[PDB]
Amino acid sequence: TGRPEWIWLALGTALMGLGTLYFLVKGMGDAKKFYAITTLVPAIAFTMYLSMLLGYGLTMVPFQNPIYWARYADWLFTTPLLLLDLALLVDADQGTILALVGADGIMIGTGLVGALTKVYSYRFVWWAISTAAMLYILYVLFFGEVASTFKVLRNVTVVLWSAYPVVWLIGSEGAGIVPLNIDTLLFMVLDVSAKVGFGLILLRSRAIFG
Amino acid sequence: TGRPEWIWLALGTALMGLGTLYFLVKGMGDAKKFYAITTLVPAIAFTMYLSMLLGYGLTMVPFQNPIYWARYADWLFTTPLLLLDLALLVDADQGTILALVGADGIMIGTGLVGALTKVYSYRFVWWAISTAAMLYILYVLFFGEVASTFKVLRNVTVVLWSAYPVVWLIGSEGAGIVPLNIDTLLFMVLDVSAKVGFGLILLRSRAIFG
Amino acid sequence: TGRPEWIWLALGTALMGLGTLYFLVKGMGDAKKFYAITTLVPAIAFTMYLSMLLGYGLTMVPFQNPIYWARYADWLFTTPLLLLDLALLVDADQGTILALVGADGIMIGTGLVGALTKVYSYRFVWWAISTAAMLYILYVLFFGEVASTFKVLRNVTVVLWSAYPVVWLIGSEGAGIVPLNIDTLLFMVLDVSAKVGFGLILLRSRAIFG
Ligand SMILES: *C/C=C(C)/C=C/C=C(C)/C=C/C1=C(C)CCCC1(C)C
Ligand SMILES: *C/C=C(C)/C=C/C=C(C)/C=C/C1=C(C)CCCC1(C)C
Ligand SMILES: *C/C=C(C)/C=C/C=C(C)/C=C/C1=C(C)CCCC1(C)C
Repeated sequence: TGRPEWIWLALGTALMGLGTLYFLVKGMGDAKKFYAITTLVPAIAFTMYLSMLLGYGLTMVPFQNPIYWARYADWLFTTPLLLLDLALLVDADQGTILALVGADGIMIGTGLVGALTKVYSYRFVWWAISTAAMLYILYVLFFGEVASTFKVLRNVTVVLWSAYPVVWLIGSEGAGIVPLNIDTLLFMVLDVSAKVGFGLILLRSRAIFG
Repeated sequence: TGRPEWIWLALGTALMGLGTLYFLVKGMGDAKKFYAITTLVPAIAFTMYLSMLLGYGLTMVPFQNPIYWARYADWLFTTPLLLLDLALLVDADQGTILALVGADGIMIGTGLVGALTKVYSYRFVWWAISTAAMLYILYVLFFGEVASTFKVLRNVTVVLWSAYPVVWLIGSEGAGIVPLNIDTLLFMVLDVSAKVGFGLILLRSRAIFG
Repeated sequence: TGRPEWIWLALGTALMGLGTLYFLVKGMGDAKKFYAITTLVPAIAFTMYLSMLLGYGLTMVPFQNPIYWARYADWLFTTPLLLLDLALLVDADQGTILALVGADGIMIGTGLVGALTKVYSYRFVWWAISTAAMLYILYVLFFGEVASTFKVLRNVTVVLWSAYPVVWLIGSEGAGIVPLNIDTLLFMVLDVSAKVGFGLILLRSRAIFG
């Protein structure tokens, strides 16, 4: 298309598409639970990447800046599902799952608001609050066979989720240090790893079984 | 009102209104669970039909085409609740419920996107993806007293849910073969049967009891 | 800011901010569950109050009337969480929780629609329907150590939730008897009490423990 970042968006679409199908066929045939959640994640990401590529999930924000809003719609559902996998994995109580999913909702809802805000400076305010929520989620993940995989995914989550605020911050969504074309690439590479990459470790693992 | 399809919208409102109340009084007095879910469904449909009739749930989409977006808001909640009844009925695991509700969310979210897309051809793309999700839900319903009712509702679901993609496809939302006035009528007749019609079979049945 | 009601919005922000933190530190360290839900509530309210104050959660509605839509986004999540605390407290079945949360969703969704409607008279129609849903929730709360606290919070809920329809009705959202500046103050005072005020009674109580 007429947009440089189309190929990354096309790439995200295919890669997320391929993973859903792969996860879909592997799942035939707790494990069920883990397959259910883990397949939904790239499946949802797949529709939002397609929406971004076709231009539906793109809007213009004055502060006129092109903002792909559709990833927040993605992240609103797929990140709590990712937390649930982890939660599942270690039999998290309902208190902690609730806490996590709530902070997650706050993390993404405020990121969206930051994304769509029309006063430049206020954007970072929302960035920080959202970061605070991320840091709480990461904190819960750390302080409160299976315990081996969990440590893996937890490390993966930490390294991958901590990259998003940075990319948004320096990217076209934030201070505009790095152009849209490049922050779209970074998000795609994070997203494929955080979801497809995350999925294979979990799903290729016997930790998911009773 | 100045719109031909007002009477179908008025009709949906009343019929969905009447059912909520009927379900509401019958429910006094697992069964509770089945009454809770089953009454919410026309209750929600009732507010969205009212919203369409008063014109709040109507918008214009260039590709300028009048689109009733409010039914997606309806379907986003009422179709997963319908799946839950079924799930309930056969003690579905949490894996399968999750799978179903996720594909359902994808089914409606993509339908909405198709509904609001401004490139004609892309609309059908979203139609197909949404159809794919429907076909997966229908597949789960089939392959994985009470077992008698369930077969009934399952047949009902299959016959009624399979009609929606067709009406959207040939209707004013899709190729525009059939005018808005008529696709509004078809959706109303499907909606009343899928919810009120569905509700009576389930609720007049002893399968709902322990 | 240039808006009279900024100070109430600033006040809501701080007070809701302070409560989240307070609840956050107290929670370290069923109880977990009660802390999880109860801290999320002002935490969410905190972001929406901030959004209103910075102007993101404010819009203009013709019928041109300034409408703070962001509180519905707040109430959509925080009021069902408040109901859940109560539900928790008395071991409500899943049927009743579902019923309550569904009517709650209807209560707020219709209030929002009323809030955004462009035909003056229709607004009250949506007001009434939303009120009907409130009255059903209040009805469930009444007709179907711990039983002592519960009665307290239930009384509190009843007195505080019943005030919202009145303020909306006479306020700038409704008939415009009382100016925006004043209905913003009333909502803030209700919100802080319904959430922070509600939280302390519950959280300072041993009813939350096994
Ligand atoms: C499947 C997609 C994933 C795992 C996305 C995760 C995204 C985040 C951890 C988001 C973080 C952000 C902040 C904490 C600050 C504001 C910018 C965000 C929303 C990118
Ligand atoms: C209470 C309302 C019900 C049962 C509605 C169900 C609607 C569907 C099964 C929707 C299907 C659609 C597709 C699968 C393709 C795109 C068009 C839709 C959204 C009508
Ligand atoms: C944390 C905020 C709370 C407890 C808000 C509760 C708000 C309501 C009980 C809302 C009620 C309303 C009606 C029943 C009629 C229409 C106007 C509303 C939405 C304010």
